[PDB]
Amino acid sequence: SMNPPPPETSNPNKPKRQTNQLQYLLRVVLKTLWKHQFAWPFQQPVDAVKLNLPDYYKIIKTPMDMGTIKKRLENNYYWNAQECIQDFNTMFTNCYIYNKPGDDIVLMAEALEKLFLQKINELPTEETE
Ligand SMILES: *C[C@@H](O)c1ccc(Cn2cc(-c3c(C)noc3C)ccc2=O)cc1
Repeated sequence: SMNPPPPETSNPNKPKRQTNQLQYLLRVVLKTLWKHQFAWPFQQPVDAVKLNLPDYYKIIKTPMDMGTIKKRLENNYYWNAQECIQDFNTMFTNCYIYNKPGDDIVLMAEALEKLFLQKINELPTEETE
């Protein structure tokens, strides 16, 4: 079995920006989630080879994880905060699609998504450079 290449965290041609909102995503939102006791399964791409999940990447065609998001924010990969928010949403969605509702990993993801949504209500209202 093989894993796919992970999602890119840098791209030489993609315009880069640091916005007030992107800075709040790094300094607050991701800080809270990264350090939470439920974060660790989500800190790196799903390793389908080590987990013995040969169907994972047959079912999940848009992978995403918090390690990728952290590297994207540190590399100033994004133009806007909505791209980052979309990545968190993808990560949660993937967990809910692959696993059975009420598996422990799903309940953990639900708890992190609830926390995520709480924190992103405190984003600066207007995105500015
Ligand atoms: C929340 C905690 O109880 C727990 C449960 C299960 C695992 C096992 N596991 C699962 C994954 C995984 C992800 C992130 N998405 O689909 C799966 C199957 C990854 C690593 C891992 O050890 C960990 C913690």
